[PDB]
Amino acid sequence: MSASKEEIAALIVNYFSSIVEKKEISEDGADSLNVAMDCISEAFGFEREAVSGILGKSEFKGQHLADILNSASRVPESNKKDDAENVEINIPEDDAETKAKAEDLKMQGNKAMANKDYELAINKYTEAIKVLPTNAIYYANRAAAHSSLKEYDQAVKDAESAISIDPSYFRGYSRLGFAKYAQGKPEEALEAYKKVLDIEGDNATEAMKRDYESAKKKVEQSLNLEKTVPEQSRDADVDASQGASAGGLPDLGSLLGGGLGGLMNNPQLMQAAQKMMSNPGAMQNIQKMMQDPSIRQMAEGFASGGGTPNLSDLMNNPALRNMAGNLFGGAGAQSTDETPDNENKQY
Amino acid sequence: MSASKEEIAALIVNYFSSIVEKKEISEDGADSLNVAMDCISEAFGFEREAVSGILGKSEFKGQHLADILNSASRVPESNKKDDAENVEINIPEDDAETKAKAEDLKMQGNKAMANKDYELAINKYTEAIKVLPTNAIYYANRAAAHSSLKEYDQAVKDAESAISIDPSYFRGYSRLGFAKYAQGKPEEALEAYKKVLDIEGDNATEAMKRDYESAKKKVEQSLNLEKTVPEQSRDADVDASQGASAGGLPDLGSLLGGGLGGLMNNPQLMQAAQKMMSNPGAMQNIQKMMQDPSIRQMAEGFASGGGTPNLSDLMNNPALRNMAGNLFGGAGAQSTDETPDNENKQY
Repeated sequence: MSASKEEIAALIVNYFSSIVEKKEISEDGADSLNVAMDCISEAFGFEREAVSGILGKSEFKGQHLADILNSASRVPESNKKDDAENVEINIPEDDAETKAKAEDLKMQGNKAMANKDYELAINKYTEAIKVLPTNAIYYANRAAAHSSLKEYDQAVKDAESAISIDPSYFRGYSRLGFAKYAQGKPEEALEAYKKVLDIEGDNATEAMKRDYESAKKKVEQSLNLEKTVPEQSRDADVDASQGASAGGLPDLGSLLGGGLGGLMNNPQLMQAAQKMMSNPGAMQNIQKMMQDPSIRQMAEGFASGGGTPNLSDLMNNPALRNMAGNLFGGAGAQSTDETPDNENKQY
Repeated sequence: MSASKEEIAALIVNYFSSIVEKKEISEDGADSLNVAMDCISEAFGFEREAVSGILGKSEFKGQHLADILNSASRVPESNKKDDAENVEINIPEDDAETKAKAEDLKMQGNKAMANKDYELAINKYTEAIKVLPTNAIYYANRAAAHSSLKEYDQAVKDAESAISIDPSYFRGYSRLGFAKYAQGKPEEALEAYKKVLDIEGDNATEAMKRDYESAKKKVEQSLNLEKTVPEQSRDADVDASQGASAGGLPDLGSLLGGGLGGLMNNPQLMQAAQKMMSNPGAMQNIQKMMQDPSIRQMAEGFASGGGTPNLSDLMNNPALRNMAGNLFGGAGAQSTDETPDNENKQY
C-alpha cells in the first residue's frame, strides 16, 4: 500500500510548513520549501493550511503514530459537567422520615388505647399500618382489643398476622389460642399454648399448662375428623409381583454401574481456551459505517498503454550449466571397474 | 522528530517522480509537483536519482517497508515475451496500415456486388468496417449484399449503423427499406424509401424512384382498401446530430504492454476528467414576489445540533454488518406540522 497518494500530499506540505515555521535550514532554502508547498497545494486542488480533513482518508497502515507525530494532536476533548459521584445522602430524604416518624402515629394511637378509646385506637393503629404495616405490635394490639370486644374473627386475623411477623410475640399466641378456643377450634388452641410451654418454659404458668391440656381435649375430638383418605390409589396394591418379578431394581449393573474411570474420564480443567477461543474471532467490529466499505480493495488498473520493448527476455538461458561437474571425479577418474584389474601372474 | 527531514525528502521527491511519470495526475498539475520536488532536492542538497542510495539508509521507525515501497521495488517486472516494443516515428495510427487496407476493399467490393457476388462483396466491406467503423459507406453497401444472402435482419443492423454515423446518407435508408420489404412488409418498407426522397427533396432522381417504386408496386394497390399508413421507423424526431457515445469499447484491446513510464504513447486518459461545461438551469418559476422562502430565515437545515462522534472511532470497522443504523433519530422536518404558527385570528 501507499494510501490514496492524495492525503500523502497534505502530510508532505504540512511537514515542510513545520520546517519553515522554525526556519532551521537557510532562509533561501526555506523559501524553496515554501514555494514547493504552494505548488503541491494547487497541484491536487487544496489549501496548504486545511490539511486535517484531507488526512482523514488513510490512517497510514504502517506508520500510524510513533514514526510521525505530526498528524494526531493529543487533545483529551469534551468536558462539560459530569462528576458521576454518588449522592450518598439520597434525594427522597423528604418522605424518608416517615419510616421512623410512624412512632408518633403509634404513640398518638396509644393516647387513644390507654384512654379507653378501643375503636379510635384500632383506627389509628391501622393508620400507622398505612405507613409502616410490618410490625407485630400493631396487629396483636388490635387482636387484644377485638377479643375483648368479642370480634374473635378480627382477633384471629390480627393474632396469626402478628405471629407471621414475629413468632416470639406472646400476645399473638395468647389471643389466637383464646379466640380459637372460644370457637372450639382444636389444633389452633393447642399449638398456641404449646409455644407458651416451649418459649416461656419456667415463665409458662400452671394455668397456661392446664388450658393447653384443656385444648388437647378438643384435639382428641378432631382425631376422628382429620383423616387423609387412600383414595383407592393402587400400584403396589395390584399385581406388582406379576410376570417375572425377579427384581426390577439392579444393585449397580443396569442402575449406574458404568464407572469405567470416573474423575479420570473428565476434561477437568475443561481446556476450552487453548482450544479455538483464546482471542481470534469476534474482533468486536460494531457498525461505524466508514462511508462505503462496499467492496473496497485497492488501486486496480493504472497499468497504462506503455509499449514495453523485448525487455521480457532479459532473463536469459541459465548460464550455470554442468561446468563444476562437467568431468569432475565420476566422469573421468574410473579405475574401480575391477579391484584386482592389474592382477598379473595367476595363482 | 520524525526521522531526518532529508530522508523524508528523498522519499517525497521519488514519490512524486513515480506519480507524474505514470500520468495518474495530469501533466498540468504535475508541473507544480515537478518544480516542488526540484525545490526540495535543491534545499537539502541531493539529486532525484541520489535518493536510491538514501532510501537504503532511510529505514524509518514505523512503516519501514510495504506502507511505502518507493524505498524498494518502484519498477514492475514487465516480463512476458514480445509485448509491443512501442512503434514510434509513425505517428498516424488511425491511417497507419489501416488506410491501405480499407480503400482497396471499397470499389472492388462494389464491383463484386455489381457482379451479384454478394459473398465476396461482404468479405471486402467486413475487413474495411473493422478498419474505419466511422465510414457509413461500407456499412450501407454491405447491408445491400447481406440482405441478398437472406440475412435481412442483420442487413437492417448494417444499414442502421450507416445511419447512426451519417443519417443524411439517403443510401442508408435505401436497403433499410429493401430489408423490411423482403421481411414481408411492403408498406412498412415505403417510409424508408420515402426518406431517400425526403433528404433529397424535389431533387429525387429516377435512380432513387427505383427504390420508392419497389414498395410502391405493392403499396399503390394496398392503400386503396388497406389503410394503416404508419411512419414505422420515425427516427428523424431523434436525429439532432447522433448524440450517442460508443457502446463501451473497454480495456481498449487488453494488451497495454506495461506503462511503467513509456515514451510518447496514446494515453486515452483525461476524457473522464474533461467533463466540465456548466449551463443555465434554474427556470424562472416566479409566480409571486415571495416565490419560496429563499431568504432561508431559520427555515430548514437548522434543527441538527451536529451530534457528531470523534476521529478515534476509525479503529473499529463495520464488519458486523455495515448499514445506516445511526439515523440520529431524525424528526427535523418539523415545519409542515401546522402547529408552528397555525393562526386562530384571536379577537
